Amino acid sequence: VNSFSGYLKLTDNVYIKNADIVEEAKKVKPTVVVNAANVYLKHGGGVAGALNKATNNAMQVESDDYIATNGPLKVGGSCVLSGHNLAKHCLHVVGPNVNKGEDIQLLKSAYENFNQHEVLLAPLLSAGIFGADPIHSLRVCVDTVRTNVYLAVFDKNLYDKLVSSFL
Ligand SMILES: C[C@H](CCN1CCOC1=O)Nc1ncnc2[nH]cc(Br)c12
Ligand SMILES: [Cl-]
Repeated sequence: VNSFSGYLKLTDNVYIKNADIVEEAKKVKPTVVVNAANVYLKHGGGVAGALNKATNNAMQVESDDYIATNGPLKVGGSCVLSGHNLAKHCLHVVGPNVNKGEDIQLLKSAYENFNQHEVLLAPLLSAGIFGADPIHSLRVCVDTVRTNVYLAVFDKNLYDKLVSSFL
């Protein structure tokens, strides 16, 4: 039993809730919160901008040091950094940005990173300002992640659309 409350159980291991991931993280303090990152860990907007703002820019400061040492991530890749005041750890995962023409097949590779963690609070990768189809992102998540994933979706109309169309 875990502290996640109010989720709709989609499958044996995937759960969904209409909520801001930032608020879910503040309430639950999960072991792992997933950030919808880009390769440079420039947390300007979307989930990343919101998570970083909630850390008072500490996430960005840590991320800039990470990039200075290690260089950019790969599309489809990830790194584990601090969760600051939101979680124990933040798993920064880079889903393809469709608006930049990045290969959508890399979305499966992105979700594979979740399998390295037994339980995660996560957003829909490549959705929102990343430009991909959110129904597709949820499908890839369910068909790729085998560990226990709690998906927080902020937009209510999207959440309703995701539930009503789920197979
Ligand atoms: C990944 C999705 C994208 C779809 N969108 C756009 C606005 O609401 C949505 O659900 N974004 C989020 N998901 C969960 N919590 C969030 N907090 C802040 C945002 Br952005 C966010
Ligand atoms: Cl977004």
